[PDB]
Amino acid sequence: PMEEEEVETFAFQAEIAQLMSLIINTFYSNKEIFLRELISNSSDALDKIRYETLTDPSKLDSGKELHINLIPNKQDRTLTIVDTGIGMTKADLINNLGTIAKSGTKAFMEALQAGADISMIGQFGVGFYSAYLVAEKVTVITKHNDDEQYAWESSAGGSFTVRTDTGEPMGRGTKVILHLKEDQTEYLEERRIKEIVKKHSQFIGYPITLFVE
Ligand SMILES: CC(C)(C)c1cc(C(=O)N2Cc3ccccc3C2)ccc1O
Repeated sequence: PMEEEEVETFAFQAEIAQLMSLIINTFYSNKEIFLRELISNSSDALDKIRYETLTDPSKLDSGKELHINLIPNKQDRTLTIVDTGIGMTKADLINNLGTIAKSGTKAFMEALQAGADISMIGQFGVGFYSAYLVAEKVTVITKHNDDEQYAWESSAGGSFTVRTDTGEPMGRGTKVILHLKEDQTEYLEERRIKEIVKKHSQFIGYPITLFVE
């Protein structure tokens, strides 16, 4: 059929879109931490579910294994971070990713502009947007038990969409695909992903597997 997919277009919150341009349009040392961030949130995702999982273990009927996967892909020049923790509803996706104001955005913008490390990004409540330190597009496919599947996407530009996704079905958990920039192909090497995850994220208590090609 003429499949009728739903796509809702949105506007990043005024000061969130400032920030995104302050990341994409400014050289930063220590850019290798977009990963530690996107992995810390999966950890938090996987934590919530596990906590939910010890009163209702029907919450693992679509799911079961709490883990993380990194999937470097040299065909697409994409790096993908998949978990199978709690995931996000539409409100969750809309609110957490762009539409409503975050409390730390301003606090942080002043930090970087007076010489703070970009590693404080996680500290200031706005870790995700460090995806764009390295990523030119960024797609966050998610699924939650109460709700259905959804594909977030944004190339900045003040925009992000939230399409009700039909695509690879993924039980439960988020999937952050990154279309890396043409000088950010080092984060697609098997050696370098092992190197950063080692140095920056051995405090994660969920099996991190590398899908090496
Ligand atoms: C793209 C962001 C938001 C950054 C992200 C989110 C998740 C995820 O599934 N959640 C939902 C949830 C619920 C309670 C506590 C924490 C979280 C995070 C996973 C990965 C991921 O990158």
